Amino acid sequence: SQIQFTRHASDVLLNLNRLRSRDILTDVVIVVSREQFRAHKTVLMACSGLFYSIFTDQLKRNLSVINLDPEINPEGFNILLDFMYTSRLNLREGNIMAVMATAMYLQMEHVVDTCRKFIKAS
Amino acid sequence: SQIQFTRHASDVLLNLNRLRSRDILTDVVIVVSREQFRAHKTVLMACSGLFYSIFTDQLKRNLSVINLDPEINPEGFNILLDFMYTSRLNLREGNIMAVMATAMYLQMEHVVDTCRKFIKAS
Ligand SMILES: O=C(Cn1ccc2c(=O)[nH]c(N3CCC(Cc4ccccc4)CC3)nc21)Nc1ccncc1Cl
Ligand SMILES: O=C(Cn1ccc2c(=O)[nH]c(N3CCC(Cc4ccccc4)CC3)nc21)Nc1ccncc1Cl
Repeated sequence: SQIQFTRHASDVLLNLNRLRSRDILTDVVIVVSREQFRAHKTVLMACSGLFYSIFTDQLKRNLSVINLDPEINPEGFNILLDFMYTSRLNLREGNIMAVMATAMYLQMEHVVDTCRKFIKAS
Repeated sequence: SQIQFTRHASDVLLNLNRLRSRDILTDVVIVVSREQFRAHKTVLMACSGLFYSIFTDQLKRNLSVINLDPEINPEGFNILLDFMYTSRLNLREGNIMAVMATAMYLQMEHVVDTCRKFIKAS
């Protein structure tokens, strides 16, 4: 009973990543050792179980700075952060493990599973 | 060189609409005559030329209340607001005009064009 716009969701995600590229309405900085990454809490909740659980919590929802455990690999987080904003996963042999272990910490179950299927295909 | 996750963008949009259904991280109320609608500015910028232009403007970006012209049809705005959050357009013969004229006011060019193709198919 309703017309489906099959590329609207990808169009929207492209525009959210535009806004993040320009720092418009970003509302948190993620400290990953020496790196910082600004983002929209909503987009992070929408992609990670770690961030969903942190920010649904009234006690932590209005945080503007999140410090990840300094054991997180910054490249792995950047590749996953970009995945969140583009729906594209840069998996190389060269960083599969770092990405997997970072996607587990971030409670990104489907991405972790894709990494398991990635291993097999090696 | 990158694995494409073909439903990630739709999954994300579903979660943003969950958050809107629960009022998590909503940051504006849209007054349309007697109706109010809470939403995420980012999602509205990502879908409407009116809201993009209002909120990219540093002078208006931190508005928490937008009052639309009381000539806007509230049903038409609700159908378009829901489209923004689901990628589904409820076009009926019964409200095509109201939706079209509301999508023009909101600078939603593709939706307006779909309404023109909708007319033809009548
Ligand atoms: O789904 C995401 C974000 N995302 C994406 C993948 C993924 C993942 O693999 N795991 C989780 N978890 C957090 C909540 C989970 C189940 C749950 C659902 C509802 C209430 C309690 C628990 C378990 C772990 N989140 C994930 N966000 C989201 C979820 C629900 N409603 C709105 C949004 Cl925005
Ligand atoms: O595209 C949307 C939101 N959206 C969705 C459809 C649609 C539409 O049909 N028209 C406009 N207009 C606003 C800006 C337009 C061109 C422009 C682009 C860049 C700079 C100046 C002008 C003309 C009218 N927006 C639209 N948002 C968005 C756009 C760009 N970057 C980030 C985001 Cl979030």
